[PDB]
Amino acid sequence: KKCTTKEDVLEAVKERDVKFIRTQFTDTLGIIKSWAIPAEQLEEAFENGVMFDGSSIQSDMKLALDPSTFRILPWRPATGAVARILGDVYLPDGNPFKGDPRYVLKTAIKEAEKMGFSMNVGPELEFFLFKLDANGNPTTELTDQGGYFDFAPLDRAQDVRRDIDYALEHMGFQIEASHHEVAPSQHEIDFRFGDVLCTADNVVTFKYVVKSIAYHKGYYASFMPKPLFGVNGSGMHSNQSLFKDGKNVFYDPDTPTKLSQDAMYYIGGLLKHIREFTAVTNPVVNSYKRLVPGYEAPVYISWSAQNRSSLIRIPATRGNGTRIELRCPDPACNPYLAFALMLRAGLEGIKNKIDPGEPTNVNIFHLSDKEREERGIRSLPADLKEAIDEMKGSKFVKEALGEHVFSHYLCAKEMEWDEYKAVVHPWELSRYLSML
Amino acid sequence: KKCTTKEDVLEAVKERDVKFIRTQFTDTLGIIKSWAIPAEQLEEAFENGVMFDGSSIQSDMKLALDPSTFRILPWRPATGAVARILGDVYLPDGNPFKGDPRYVLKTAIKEAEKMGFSMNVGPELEFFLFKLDANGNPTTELTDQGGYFDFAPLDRAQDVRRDIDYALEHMGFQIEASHHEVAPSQHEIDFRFGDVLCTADNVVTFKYVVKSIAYHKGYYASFMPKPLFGVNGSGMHSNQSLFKDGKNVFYDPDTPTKLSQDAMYYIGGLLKHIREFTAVTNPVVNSYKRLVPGYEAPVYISWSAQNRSSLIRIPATRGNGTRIELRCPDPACNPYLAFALMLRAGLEGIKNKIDPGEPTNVNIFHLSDKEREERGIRSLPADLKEAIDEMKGSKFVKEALGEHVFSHYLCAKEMEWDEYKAVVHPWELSRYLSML
Amino acid sequence: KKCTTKEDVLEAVKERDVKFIRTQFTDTLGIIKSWAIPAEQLEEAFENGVMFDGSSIQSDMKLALDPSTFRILPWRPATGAVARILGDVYLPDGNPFKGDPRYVLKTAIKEAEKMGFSMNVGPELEFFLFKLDANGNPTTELTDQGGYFDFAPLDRAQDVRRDIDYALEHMGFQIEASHHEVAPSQHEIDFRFGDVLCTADNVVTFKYVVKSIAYHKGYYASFMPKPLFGVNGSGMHSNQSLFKDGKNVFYDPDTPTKLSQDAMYYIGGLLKHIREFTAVTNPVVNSYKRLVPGYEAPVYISWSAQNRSSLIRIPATRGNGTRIELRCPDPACNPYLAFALMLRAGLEGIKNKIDPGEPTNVNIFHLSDKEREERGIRSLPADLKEAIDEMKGSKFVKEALGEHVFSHYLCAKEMEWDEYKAVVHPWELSRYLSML
Repeated sequence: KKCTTKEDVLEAVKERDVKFIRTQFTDTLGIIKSWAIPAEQLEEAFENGVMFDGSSIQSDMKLALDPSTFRILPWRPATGAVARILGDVYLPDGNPFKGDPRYVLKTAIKEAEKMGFSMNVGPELEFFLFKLDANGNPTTELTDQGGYFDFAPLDRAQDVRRDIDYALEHMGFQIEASHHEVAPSQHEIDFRFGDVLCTADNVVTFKYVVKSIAYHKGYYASFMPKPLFGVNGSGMHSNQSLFKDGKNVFYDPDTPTKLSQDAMYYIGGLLKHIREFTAVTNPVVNSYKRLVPGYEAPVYISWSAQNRSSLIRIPATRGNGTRIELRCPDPACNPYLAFALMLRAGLEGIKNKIDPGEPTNVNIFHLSDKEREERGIRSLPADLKEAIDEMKGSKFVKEALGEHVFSHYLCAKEMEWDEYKAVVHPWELSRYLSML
Repeated sequence: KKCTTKEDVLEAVKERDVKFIRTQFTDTLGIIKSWAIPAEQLEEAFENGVMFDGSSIQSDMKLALDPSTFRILPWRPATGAVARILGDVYLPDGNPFKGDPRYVLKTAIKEAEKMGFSMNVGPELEFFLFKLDANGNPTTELTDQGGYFDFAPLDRAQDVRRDIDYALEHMGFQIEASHHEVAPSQHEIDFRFGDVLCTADNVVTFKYVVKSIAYHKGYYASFMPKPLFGVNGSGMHSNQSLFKDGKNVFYDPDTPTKLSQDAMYYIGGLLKHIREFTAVTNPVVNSYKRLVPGYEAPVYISWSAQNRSSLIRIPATRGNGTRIELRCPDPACNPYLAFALMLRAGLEGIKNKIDPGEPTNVNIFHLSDKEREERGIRSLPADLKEAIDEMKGSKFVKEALGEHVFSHYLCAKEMEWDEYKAVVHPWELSRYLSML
Repeated sequence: KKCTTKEDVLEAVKERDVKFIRTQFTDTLGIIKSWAIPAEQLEEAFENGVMFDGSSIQSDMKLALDPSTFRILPWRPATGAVARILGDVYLPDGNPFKGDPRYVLKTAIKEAEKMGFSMNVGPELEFFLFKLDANGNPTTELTDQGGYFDFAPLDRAQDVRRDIDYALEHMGFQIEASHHEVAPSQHEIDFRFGDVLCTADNVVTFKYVVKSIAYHKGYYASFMPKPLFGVNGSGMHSNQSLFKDGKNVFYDPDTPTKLSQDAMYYIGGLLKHIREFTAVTNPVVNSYKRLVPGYEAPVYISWSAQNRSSLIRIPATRGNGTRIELRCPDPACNPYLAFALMLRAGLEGIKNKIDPGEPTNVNIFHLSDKEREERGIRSLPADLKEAIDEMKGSKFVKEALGEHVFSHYLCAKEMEWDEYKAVVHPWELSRYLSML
């Protein structure tokens, strides 16, 4: 069932014999942070909250648990049941901490509600399933050579996949559909189209649930945006819709395309502002190894209805199911920041009535540079450094994320890029050692 | 029992505790495609259908499930039962998608009904049973050195074979007979007569059921037309019969051969048109390593009653069991397209009163080229490129398969052949490195 | 249940079928010492005590068991339950032995009680979790690459950590929180406040309980202050508070910082005297490998409220939760001696009204040597030899610990340092063999 009050949580813990409670939160960079609490401490934690270190996020912070987020993890140790819970971070003086990505998403939700809109997001997460070495360390050994939508694997990896699906279903995730992806040993899982906050929490839970199941079954699940060269990467498309007064606002039966003017303004705002938070949507270096021409990943800023290579795709579904799909993000991104920025950009586009321009129904990759210049088609940042440079001068991103998160994210990404740029890769040795 | 209405399917799911439903369909090239659906979503899927990407077949189409095709897979995971289901593909505007091979077969059946006939097909499927390496990858290691109809194997591979047979029987396949084949580790399974659509669906299910059982028992089942050199290949003979008014059309007690004129016209049409869709019946490059003189595989276009090596053979059975066996296809072919083209060619031959000519009762291989030229005995295409060239100019094949499937199949096969033709094989190194 | 009298202990042993009783005590250097006693001998031991060798501590002594310290160890051998017990050491003439660290702590507690104060300590213990080799010997291979507060590990090491936590809760430790630490494979566990004697006994039990669990699950738990170079070390921070008449002495609502003058004098005394027993707080050579600039370990004598890099930190909590945290000690230290010296230093500071000086709210590591000289920021011993030299001339430490313990500890540490200083390390060979 659904737990609402802390009394319900206590009753569930006593009834099902939950021995340990794990908090759950994410830092600025998207890493999942957690710590364990004994079951007896739960009542005191509900009464007064738990003190902890804010340096894990960014220095003493108080966490106030949220009973509505209580859920039981889908494994049963012989000791007892295990459950997780979320909450809000407060400063010692009582003010909420503005460095929490969840707080950023909540502020974005409040800004949206100020105009009466609410967002529902259904993401599509893709991941790989590799083998483990003799020492249990992760590797890149493939498990099958299947293709798109193939009925594979059929060995024990099939049992592992079925176990993952059943574990996800056991928590009430309400999975839409799961299938093989284009690359070998690549799988995709579609989430139910639902509220944005619950969706972000479900994604965060999903990542480590899948990783733990993969370990316990003897395999490895990876979320790298591009773990292998020559095959498709892993992306996280974000279907979204806005609802006012319980009705979808993107649907307009009186228009030839069955789309309202608000949807046009939303698309225009997203197209205008996507360059600035491309760094947020693609937070690691590998993400830009994924974003290269010649695959399903989009590298040009355009929107279309029938075309699939466009950055923003509008599915043929209409009515209450009308949605807009953004194909840039990858699973390595922080869901809270990405969703908050996407919502804020869409709202700014709607408010300012930004025209999205004509759609691109042709294959952009087949066009020439002169054609792209004539049509005025821009491209996403080529590497992480360019994305950081674009983000630095963006006042909109700074306003949306706040000073603290903006500065910390920029510093961390800058240090990571500086560390990366000075390495000598074996490819350079292979190409240059004998030639020079 | 047999499920006919969605209420029966729901009742069976609730009764036997089925947790996952897997759709089933095949692309143009014959690869089996599928995706999973949670049991709770089944009612909504029945009510409205499921959206999915049509790029797997050939871009968004809706699948409408068919309750009559519901069946439970013959393995019991500890989590719960697993079942599969089939359906029809519809475009968003509501029109059926013409690129589905199942739709092609349905159109062929509709044409046969227009002329008042129905076809029953019982195929003979042959496959190999190899060993897996230490890493679980497929190999070509033999399991026994038995011969034709031998009582082999007798080790644990015998238990694996018996398990395969029992699993097939548990699904209601109603197998006729199963025996060892001529080549070592080669086995054959025969099907009963039934409706052609049901037979194609059964074959499609058969392939992955056998492969899954082979993995789970530690072996590998291969359907390559010719996996080893110097031994017989694997073929899929197709016994067929036309039924009108509940009685066999082919049987005619008044003729000396006990065959009706309609059977003669059917054979004539098949002989006339087989060369054009030989590419469809033999889709991969390896299929033509099997169509070489010196084995049971036929390479000359002829029909006979007593000769066992002819392309078209008439078994001595008469009455309702009267049938025509075509010995060209191999298990790698797409059953839907092959059966549709075969039925259409036979129907055209019946319509046009095509005379099949005199049967060949001698050994064609033992004859000379001058004798074959004198008798006008044509031969099947020697390589995939020749088959593609023959198929490209065939108006009848394009008319039967439709423009979309025709073009996509030709493009895929052309790309595959172009990739293959530029490879340097180790045989060339072994033969020419020292000599030149 | 809380056991008070020996009759309760005997009844519990009979009821729960405890077959073996293990004594528990520590030597001067902090090693845990124990020996086994059959269950039938327990009544005679309670009546008359147990004779044993005092050379293990420092030669015939008598141990008088304390029934209030009876606990049952958290594992269940098939033979029967196992329990541990503590007691006081007496000379044959009946006088208590002054060489027992527990007696030193008891004398410190009595000295505090002379002024009506009582102390509560909650320590934060950090440890590593390595893999065992093929022969079951401790090694230093990491189990995960997690970071601060990361939700790691997710393989069987997760089960090992959960088992450790469950055993600790089962014994009645009342753990506050347990989480991953900054360094890979490093974990931290926090205790609740309690009387200092019980806390020290709990820590001593905790060490070997965790080690035994780690062995029995196939891993190794290490308490080395710095097992790896380039990563954070393991420390044991000590949160302490003084209570008078059931109220917290430190908390003063009237002062702007909400700290009483007594707390200021306590901090002043600690800052004055920390240099002289730094050797006791850091007993081994490796501890001074941990104490290097550039990590969380403090190397300068200072106190701060907001800066968290100081030697003494004041958490933002107030009221009865007011506490003072000292960050120099490491898990290798002897808890009894460390706590006794902390209490003695604090009480001496309170008696003499020592002013703690102005707090340091800036980053000390970023200042220059001239700056720190102007500020008068003194430093901790760089190596064990310097710490021994400082401790030798300390009258306060000698009078606090007694002549016997002082002399024995100095001799042991001097011998260890003399043995260490004459070794030739492989780093010297790597740097100097080729160069010279």
